[PDB]
Amino acid sequence: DVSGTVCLSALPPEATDTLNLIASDGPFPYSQDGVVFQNRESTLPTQSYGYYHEYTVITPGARTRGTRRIITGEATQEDYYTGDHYATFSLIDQTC
Repeated sequence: DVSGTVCLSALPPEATDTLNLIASDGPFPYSQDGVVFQNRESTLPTQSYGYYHEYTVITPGARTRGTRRIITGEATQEDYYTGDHYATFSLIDQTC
């Protein structure tokens, strides 16, 4: 299940950075960035393998990738933000 929508401006500034890197198709800071997201738990809508990809949303001070990510969907303007390590997701609205 998706936890509604959220304006880009209401997410950490790093979320905006990640989306800009995605728009330029990288380069990305972490190797895991750009790999396929399997949606193994079916938290997001059911789609074929490869429809989703995951990208890191840097957490200030973290030595690791942290718990924040943006999952892209192949559809136009389809992006999901998770701040709790894939537990919940919110559709990102880049228009606000």
